[PDB]
Amino acid sequence: SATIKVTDASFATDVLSSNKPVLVDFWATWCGPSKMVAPVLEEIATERATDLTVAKLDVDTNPETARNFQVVSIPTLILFKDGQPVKRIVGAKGKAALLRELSDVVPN
Ligand SMILES: *C1=CC(=O)C=C[C@]1(O)c1nc2ccccc2s1
Repeated sequence: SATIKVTDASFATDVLSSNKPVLVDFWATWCGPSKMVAPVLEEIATERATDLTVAKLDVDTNPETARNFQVVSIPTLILFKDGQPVKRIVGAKGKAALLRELSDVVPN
């Protein structure tokens, strides 16, 4: 997987301080509908690798990070730019739709 896995511990280096925008997928190990977005994210990570990084955070095992960023529904996607959560996406989408939301902030 072109996507990366992040934790509470790794979040600051992996996501926050990244000079490249990161799309973070807040998901649950025990939620099946929350895993539906994974393949699409995988396609995106490979296809748009120069423009964007894709990260996956398991809210089940990293509760504080999920709470700090105020994730209320799963799956949730938050785009991080220069350390800030600049974009929040709820309701799982198709690829074209997801890419359209992201284009406002990401080139290509
Ligand atoms: C709720 C209950 C469940 O059994 C699986 C995970 C969940 O948190 C979610 N359910 C849905 C259903 C539709 C879309 C998204 C989610 S998350």
